[PDB]
Amino acid sequence: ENKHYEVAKKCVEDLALYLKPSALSRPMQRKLVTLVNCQLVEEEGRVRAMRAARSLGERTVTELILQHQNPQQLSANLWAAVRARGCQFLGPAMQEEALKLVLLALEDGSALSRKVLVLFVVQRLEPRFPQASKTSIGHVVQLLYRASCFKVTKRDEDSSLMQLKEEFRSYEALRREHDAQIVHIAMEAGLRISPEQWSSLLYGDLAHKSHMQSIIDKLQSPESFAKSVQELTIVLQRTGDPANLNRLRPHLELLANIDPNPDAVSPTWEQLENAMVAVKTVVHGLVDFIQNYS
Repeated sequence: ENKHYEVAKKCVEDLALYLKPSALSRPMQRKLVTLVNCQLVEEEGRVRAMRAARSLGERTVTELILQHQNPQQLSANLWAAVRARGCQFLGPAMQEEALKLVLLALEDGSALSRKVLVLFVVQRLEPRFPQASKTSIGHVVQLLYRASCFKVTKRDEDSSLMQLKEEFRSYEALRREHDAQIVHIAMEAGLRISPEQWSSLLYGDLAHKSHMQSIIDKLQSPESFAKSVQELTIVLQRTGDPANLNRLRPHLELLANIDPNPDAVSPTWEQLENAMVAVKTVVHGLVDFIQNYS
């Protein structure tokens, strides 16, 4: 006898059919299960469902953006940005040894002109890595300078001398500020990159997600659902949108306007119905788009 409840329940059952008693990613599975378990005859269940739907929606936007993202074009863009600010990243093994060699020189509180510091490193990097040039090592040093690792002392008729600050005289402290500056460069160039891409880019493995997450939390605020939809819009403007993903926009906007905060007003049946319809439409879209286009 309740049209709204029937459409809504109908929408949820339909989405349940994506669950194997692997059409979706595991995140989507987790979040879908949450919505499906919601009891729409109770208020605490209608509320929890509005929250679930927003989550599914925000995630859908994310996977769509990720689908358009080429990691080979993305990394070239990272290093271009780095080089455009005078710095370099020589690749996981090489940077490691170089930062260590910097550390080795200045740990004790030694003070060396930039030129003297570069030579020190390059000399000791020769055996394991002969492609090292005074210019490349220079840029690694400029990287550390940009991250404000050095205390520097002016002199007349002779070179300025550089010391590491007390607080960076360890590889943990040094690598952390180093890694942070390369993120800060990513942000300046307008590149959202994920702890897993980062871990892969700087160390060459998936084992530094946690370390990297900690920095991004410190340097960046997470992007609202709203700003993500705007992000996808632009991509779609640039591609021309042959799958008509832009048809999902009304629905994503509806979902993003759901107030997730816990002081929020419970939904009306209408609002609930519209939300379930919206999330159904969006999720179906994601699946169809992945199944039909690369």
